[PDB]
Amino acid sequence: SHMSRKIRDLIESKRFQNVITAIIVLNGAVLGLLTDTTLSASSQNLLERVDQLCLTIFIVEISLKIYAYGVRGFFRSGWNLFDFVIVAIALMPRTFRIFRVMRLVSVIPTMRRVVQGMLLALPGVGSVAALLTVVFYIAAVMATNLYGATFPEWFGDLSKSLYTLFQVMTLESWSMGIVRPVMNVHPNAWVFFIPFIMLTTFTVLNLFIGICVDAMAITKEQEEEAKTGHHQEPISQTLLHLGDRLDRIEKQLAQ
Amino acid sequence: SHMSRKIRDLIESKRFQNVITAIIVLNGAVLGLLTDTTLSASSQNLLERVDQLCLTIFIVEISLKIYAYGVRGFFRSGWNLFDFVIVAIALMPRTFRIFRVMRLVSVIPTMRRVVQGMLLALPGVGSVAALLTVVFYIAAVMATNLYGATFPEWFGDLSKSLYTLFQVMTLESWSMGIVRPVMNVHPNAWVFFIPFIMLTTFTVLNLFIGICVDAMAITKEQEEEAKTGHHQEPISQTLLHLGDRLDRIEKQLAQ
Amino acid sequence: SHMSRKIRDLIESKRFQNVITAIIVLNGAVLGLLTDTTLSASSQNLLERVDQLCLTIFIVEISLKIYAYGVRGFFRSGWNLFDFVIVAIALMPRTFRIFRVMRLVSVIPTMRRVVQGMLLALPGVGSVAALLTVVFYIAAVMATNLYGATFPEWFGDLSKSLYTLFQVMTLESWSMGIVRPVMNVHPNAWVFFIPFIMLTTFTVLNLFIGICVDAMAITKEQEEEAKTGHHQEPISQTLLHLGDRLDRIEKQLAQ
Amino acid sequence: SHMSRKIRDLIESKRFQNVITAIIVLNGAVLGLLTDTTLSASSQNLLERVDQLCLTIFIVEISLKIYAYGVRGFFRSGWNLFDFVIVAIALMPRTFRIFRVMRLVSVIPTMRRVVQGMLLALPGVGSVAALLTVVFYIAAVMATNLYGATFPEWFGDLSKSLYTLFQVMTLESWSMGIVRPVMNVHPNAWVFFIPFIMLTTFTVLNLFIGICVDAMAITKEQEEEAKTGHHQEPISQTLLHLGDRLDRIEKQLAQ
Ligand code: NA
Ligand code: NA
Ligand code: NA
Repeated sequence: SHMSRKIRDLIESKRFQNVITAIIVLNGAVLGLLTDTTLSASSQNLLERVDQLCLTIFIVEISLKIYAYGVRGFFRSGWNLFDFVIVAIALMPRTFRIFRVMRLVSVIPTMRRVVQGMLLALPGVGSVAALLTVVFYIAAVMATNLYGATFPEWFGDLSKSLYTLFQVMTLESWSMGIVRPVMNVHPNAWVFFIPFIMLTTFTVLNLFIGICVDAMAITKEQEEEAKTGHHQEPISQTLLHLGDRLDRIEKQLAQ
Repeated sequence: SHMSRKIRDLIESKRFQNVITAIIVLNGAVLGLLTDTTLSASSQNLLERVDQLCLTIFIVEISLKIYAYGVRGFFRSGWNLFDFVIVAIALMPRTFRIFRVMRLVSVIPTMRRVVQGMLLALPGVGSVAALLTVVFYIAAVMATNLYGATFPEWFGDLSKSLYTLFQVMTLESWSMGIVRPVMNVHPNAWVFFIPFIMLTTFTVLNLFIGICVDAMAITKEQEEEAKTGHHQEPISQTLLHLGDRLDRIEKQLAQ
Repeated sequence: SHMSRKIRDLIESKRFQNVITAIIVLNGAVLGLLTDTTLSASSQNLLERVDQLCLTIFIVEISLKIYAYGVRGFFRSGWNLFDFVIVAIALMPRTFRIFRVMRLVSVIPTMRRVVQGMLLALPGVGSVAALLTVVFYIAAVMATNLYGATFPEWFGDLSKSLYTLFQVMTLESWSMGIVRPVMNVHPNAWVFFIPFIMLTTFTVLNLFIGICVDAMAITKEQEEEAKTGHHQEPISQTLLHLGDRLDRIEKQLAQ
Repeated sequence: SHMSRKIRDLIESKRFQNVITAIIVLNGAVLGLLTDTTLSASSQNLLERVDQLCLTIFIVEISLKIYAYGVRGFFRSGWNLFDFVIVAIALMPRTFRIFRVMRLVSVIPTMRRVVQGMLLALPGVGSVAALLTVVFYIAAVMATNLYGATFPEWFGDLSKSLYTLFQVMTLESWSMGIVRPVMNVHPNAWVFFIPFIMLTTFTVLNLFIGICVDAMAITKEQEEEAKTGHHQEPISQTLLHLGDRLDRIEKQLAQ
C-alpha cells in the first residue's frame, strides 16, 4: 500500500529522527529536574505532565513503526524490541524512568553502531572473562577460609570476599585499607594478595583491550557499509587475489 | 611589495621563532616568580615591567604578521587567531596571564602538529564520548533519587552526583570512602556502583585509546608533509595500484 | 586394541567433557558452600561426601586416560600432568581444595588456549621483567638505607621496603599515606619517589602490553590450527611468495 | 698483536660474561645484606671485604677492556663509558653503591637492547612531553595564585603546587584528600581540577604508549641484527620493490 510506504519514508527521514531525539532529550531534562527535592507541587505536576506528553509521542512513534513495517517485521530488529520494551514497560503500573534516555543510542545511527560493535566483540573474549571469573571464585573461597574469622566485615562470607577482592583488583586502598591491617594478624598475607593483584589487573587489562580492539574494527566496517554499502576487504584477501592474478599471467606466458 | 616579502622572510625565519620562544619563556618565568608572596615591592614592580616588555614585543610581532600576510589573510589560520586573541585580551583592562605560555604550542611547529593531531582526532570519537555522557547523566539521576536523602553531601543534587560519579570512575576512594558507607544504609548499592565502574572505566579507556591511535596517525602524516611535502600512501592504495598494473600486464600478454 | 580406541573416542567426546565440566562446577559449588560458618553438622557431612564423590569421578577419569593413551604417553602433555598432580595431591593426607576448579581451564579447550597463549608469551618479556626486578631491588636497598631508621614500619628492612615500593608502584596512598609523611622528616624524598613511580609504572605497563599483544597473536594461531588444522601465514611470507612468482614470470618473459 | 686478540676473544666469551654477571649479583647480595641494622661487627667487616673483592674484579675487567680495545676505542661505546664511570666513581673517597647493580643491564645483551630501545624512542615523544611540561607549569602557577593563601601546605608555592598536581594526575586521594577540602572554601574548584585530570591523564597515557610502541619496534630490529646481522624490511619497501619488478615485466612485455 501507498500509505505504508508514505509512513516508512517519514519514519526513515532525518526530520522525524531529529524530532524524536529532541523529545528524548526533553524527557531526560524533565526527569533530571524531578530529582530536585525543593520543587513546588505546581512545578512537579507541570514536569510530570511533560513526562506523560513525551511518553505518548513515543507510543504514537512505535505504533507508526509497527504499521509501516509489520509486526513480523518491526520485531525482526533487536533495537526495535528494546525501544518497544522501554516504552511498553512504562504503561504497566519501573521507578527508573531515566533508562529511557538509552533510546538516544537506538535512535542515533552512529551511537547505535558503537554499541553494536561493543556487543559483537563480547563473544570473542568469553574465555578471558571466564578465566577472570574462575580466578575470582577460587580467590573468594580462599580469602573466606583464610581471613573470614579474623576479618569478618571484609571476608566474613563469599559475598563479602567477592566485594573486597573487586576493591583489591581496582587497587582502591588495597594496602593501607585492607592488606596492611590483615598482615598485623596474618604476616604472610602478601603471598595471597600481591599474586592476586598481579593476575587480576593483567586479566582485566587483557579483557578490556580485547573488546576495545575488536569493537573498533567491527564499528569501522559497519560505518563503511552504512555509507558505501560495503566494507574494505582484508589485506590477506587483496594479497590472495593478486596471487590468483599472477597464476593467470604465468599460464598466459606459456601459451 | 618587496617590504612585505622582506618582513615575511624574517617572520618565517628560525631566528625570529627562537627570539619569540625565548620571550614566551621569559614571560612564563616572571609570572611564576610573581606567585611568590614574600617578594618586595621593588622586585614585584621590576617583574611587572618585564611582563609589560614581553607583552609589547608580542604586539609588534602580531602587527608585523598582520602587515606581511594581510588581515584576510593572517586571520585565515586558527593558530594566528588564537595568538591574536591571547595578546589582544591582555590589552583589555583576564587575571590568568600564564595562559599565554600556551603560545609555545602555536610558535613551535612540532608542538603545534601534536595538538592539531589531537584536535582532528576528536570528531571521530564523538559517539563514544556521547555514550559516556549518556551513562553519566542516567547514573547521576539514579544516584540522586536512590541516595540523595541519606547521603546529601555526595548525592544531594544532580551536580553533587555528577562529581561523586566522576570520583567513582577514577576509582578514587570509591569503596572505603563512598560505597562501603552507602552499603551500611543500602545493602544492595554494589548492584548500582560495580556495573557503573565496569561501564565507565571501559568507555573512558576506549575514548582515550581512540584519540591516542587516531592523533598519532594524523601527526605522523602532518610531520611527513612538513618535511617532504607529501605523506606515505595507505597500504590499501599501494595494493590497489599493483592490481591496476597487473591488469595492463594481463592485457599486454594477449596482444 | 579395540578397547583402548573405544575408551579414547569416549574420553575425546563432547559429552564426556561436559560431564567432567559439570562435576568440576559441582565440586566448586560444594567447596564454596563449605566456607559457611553457620552450617549444621549434617549439611557439612553431606557436602563433604559430595566432595569425595567428585574426587573419585576424577580418579576414574585420569585412570581411564592413563589406560587409553599409555603412561609414556598421557604424561607427554603438560595439561595431563597438571590434572594428575591436582587429583593425586588430594589423595595424600593441601587444605586449598578449591585450586581443583583450575581444572576448568585444562578441561575446556578454548580456556586452555588462552592460558597457553599467556604462558608462551612470557619468555619474550623476560628482559623487561628482569629490568623491573633490578629497579625494585636497587630501590629497596636505597629506601631501607635512606628511610628505615625514621620510618621502620614501611622501610625497616628489605622485605618491608619491597612491599611499600610495590604499594607506591600501584599508586595506592603513595602521597597522602607514604611520601607526604616521609617528606616531613626528609624534605627531598620526592627526588627518590617521583622518578621511582615514573620508571616502574612505565615498565609494568610495557611488561603487561608485551604479554597482552604476544598472547593474543599466539592464541589466535592456536585457535586457527584447532579448527582448520593450520594458521594464516605472515604478511611478510605472502609478500615473499609473490616476489618469487615474479622471478618465474620475469624468467619466462625472456624465454 | 696476538695478545690483544687473545684477551678480546676472552672478554667477548660467554664464560667471562657469566663470571662478571655472578660477581655483580654477589655485590648486589652483599649490599642488600648490609642494610641489616642488627648485623655484628665481624659480619659487617666480612661483607665489606666481599664488596672490595667485587670492586677490584671490576677494575681488572675494565683495565682488560681498555687494553684489548684501546682507549679511543673502548670509550667509543656509551655502555663502556657508563661501566667505567660506575666503577671509577667508587675509587673516589657516592654512598649509593647499589647503583652498580645497573651493570647487569650493560653486561647482559638482551637487557642492554631493551634499555637502548627505550632511550632511542625518547626523542620521538619530546613534543608530547613538552606539552605535558607546559600544562603542568601553567596549572602550577594557577593553583598557587588561586589556592595558595587558603591551602598553603598543598599550594603555598610553585614547588608545593607541582607536587600536589603530580599527586592529582596519578589520581591519588585527589577528591577525598585534596579537591573536596578545597571546594569547602572554593566551590567552583572542580572547574580547574576535573579538566586538569582529563588533560594530564590523557597526555601521560599518550606519552607512555608512544614510548612503549616505538621502543618495542626498535628492540625487535636490534634483536634481529644481533642474530642474523640484518633486520626485516618495512612492508612499504617490499611493496615498492614489487612495483619496481612490475615495471621491468611491463617493459619486457612490449620488447
Ligand atoms: Na589507579
Ligand atoms: Na587510588
Ligand atoms: Na586511593
